[PDB]
Amino acid sequence: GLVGLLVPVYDNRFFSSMAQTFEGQARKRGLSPMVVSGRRDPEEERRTVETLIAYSIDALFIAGVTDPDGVHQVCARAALPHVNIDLPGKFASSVISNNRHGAEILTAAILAHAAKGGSLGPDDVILFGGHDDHASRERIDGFHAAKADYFGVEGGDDIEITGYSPHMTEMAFERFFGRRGRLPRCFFVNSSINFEGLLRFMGRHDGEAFGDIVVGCFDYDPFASFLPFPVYMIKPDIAQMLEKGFELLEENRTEPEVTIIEPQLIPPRTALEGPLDDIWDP
Amino acid sequence: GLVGLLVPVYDNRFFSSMAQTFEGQARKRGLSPMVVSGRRDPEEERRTVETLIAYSIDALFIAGVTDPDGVHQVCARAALPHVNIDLPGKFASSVISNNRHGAEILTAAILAHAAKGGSLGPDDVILFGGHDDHASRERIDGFHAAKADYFGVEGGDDIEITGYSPHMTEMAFERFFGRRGRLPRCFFVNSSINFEGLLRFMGRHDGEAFGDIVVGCFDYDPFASFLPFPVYMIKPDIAQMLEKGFELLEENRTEPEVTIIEPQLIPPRTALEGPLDDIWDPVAL
Ligand SMILES: OC[C@@]1(O)OC[C@@H](O)[C@@H](O)[C@H]1O
Ligand SMILES: OC[C@@]1(O)OC[C@@H](O)[C@@H](O)[C@H]1O
Repeated sequence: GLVGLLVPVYDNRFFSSMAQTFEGQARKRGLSPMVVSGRRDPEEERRTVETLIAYSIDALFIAGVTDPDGVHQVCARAALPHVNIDLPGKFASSVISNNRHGAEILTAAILAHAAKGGSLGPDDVILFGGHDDHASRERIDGFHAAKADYFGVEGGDDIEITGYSPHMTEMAFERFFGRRGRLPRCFFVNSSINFEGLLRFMGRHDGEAFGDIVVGCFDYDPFASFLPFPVYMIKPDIAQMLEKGFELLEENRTEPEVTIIEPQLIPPRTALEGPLDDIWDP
Repeated sequence: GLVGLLVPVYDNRFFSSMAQTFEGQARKRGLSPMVVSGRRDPEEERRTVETLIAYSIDALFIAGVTDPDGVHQVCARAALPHVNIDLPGKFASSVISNNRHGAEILTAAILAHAAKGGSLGPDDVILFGGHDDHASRERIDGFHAAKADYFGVEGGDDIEITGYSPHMTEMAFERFFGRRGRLPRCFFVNSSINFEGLLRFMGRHDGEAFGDIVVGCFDYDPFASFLPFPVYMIKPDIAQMLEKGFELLEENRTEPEVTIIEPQLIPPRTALEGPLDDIWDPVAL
């Protein structure tokens, strides 16, 4: 009963939390859980799945792959049950978080917090992110939706196109800080990995107070929650996503179904109880 | 060429970065890397490897397991190449960090930083953590060595014994906050997993002043580095540990050898490059 979870990286705070949740859920099913990395490379993702098929894994969870179709064909040729997690696929059923709604409540929350510091203008509210993923594009849509309702206007240049990688995000923060002289008063970071780019930027500018900023991040991390600026985070319901990923694998419907799970807004300085219960007891 | 890394949990920041480093090195070796968790339970650790053996895994990295010897006996029956990482085992080769020395330099750094705010007394310097773990005992020893050298005295009553668990650590900070009315000016947190307990404690006491603190944590995380209070972190050279872990897998020498890798002290507000390079550049399909 070997079941595999395919993730882009182990180092990611969201995917690392998913792997912990996945292992426990698989353990309760009596399955044996293994995690493999696709390294966000379609060829690597295909080779990794082929290796898992060669080693006779029973089921695969496909989480955050850049190419869902190529992975599906490999699983289909091997007749290996697979469900998409987090990022949708057309051929197989997908369980994903409600990125648009999560971004909307996140943007509304950081807008309300920043406004307590002083009235805002649309040029004050910026998103660092990208169009490469359905989740990322959905996040910009929720972000624009909350801004449009708040300001009553839309269509400003509020998107700083940054790559999921922190280095491109760091350069964006460096570039923005260069013309404006400050960080935006209210800004949205697309991912926890993007958030690392902000820290790289901040480390380069020791001696800057960065006191006027309010930040909203997709993905949750207790350490990021307690950062010296107020940080609002969206925590996806990974457990429900995996629970639906399971049971969807049991079920034989050929028709692909996309199931959307509502995320939860996390206020600043919140340290939540984690998936590891009594694992770290002596 | 399936090569496995066995970790206690996926969620831990040290083990998650280790899995990232392990994935890259294994890929360069032309191996196929996969990670499994032992949940710090000896029976599940052994049962997990037994299953990997049944599926004919080629090599295994044993990282932070509660029962290194029992895992070794399981590997030995299958003649499966294995090296212990981070936590030593007597029967198989181990690559471990220099926990005692890293703890010593960590304590010296936070002592120096805390002292710059005001003279210290030995009761101001506390450690939250400690475990039957070899790393934990070595860390407590390095902590005591640095305190004794600084103060010129020892036998202070400065170790708050907690499991790795955040909840027990949170209770430890809570009890300390009850007696003192504040957090200690200088304290050492054994693990990044313990560190969550400190955040849980702070979250429980919103609007309450904890006092001015300097914190040293073993293990490194960029977010934890940038916490509003100064956090000094020890970063183990995970890349070297795994490189030494490989090739130790290649060698057929029966004799167990423990290789000690020096960790690096990280000052507050430091963001590293990490083990992920180019992975997050856009694919555009
Ligand atoms: O940090 C995790 C992340 O960047 O991964 C890629 C996206 O699918 C989404 O899960 C996002 O949260
Ligand atoms: O979180 C990692 C850690 O705290 O766990 C206990 C030890 O294995 C040691 O590696 C230490 O780094």
